[PDB]
Amino acid sequence: GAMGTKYAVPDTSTYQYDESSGYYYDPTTGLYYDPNSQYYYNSLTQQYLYWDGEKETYVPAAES
Repeated sequence: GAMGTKYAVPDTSTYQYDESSGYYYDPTTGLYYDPNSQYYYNSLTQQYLYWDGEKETYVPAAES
């Protein structure tokens, strides 16, 4: 690792709040950030995800 930063920690300060939708648009990955729940919304699979700093990936927030 170290010399291969593929997926860093996303900062929702680089996001675009879509007022019409009510979500923060994530151009980084292509997801929707819910400001209230603080989770990521996959608009294709309609699922919720969160960023894990260790796995460097988005894991389903609905632990099931």
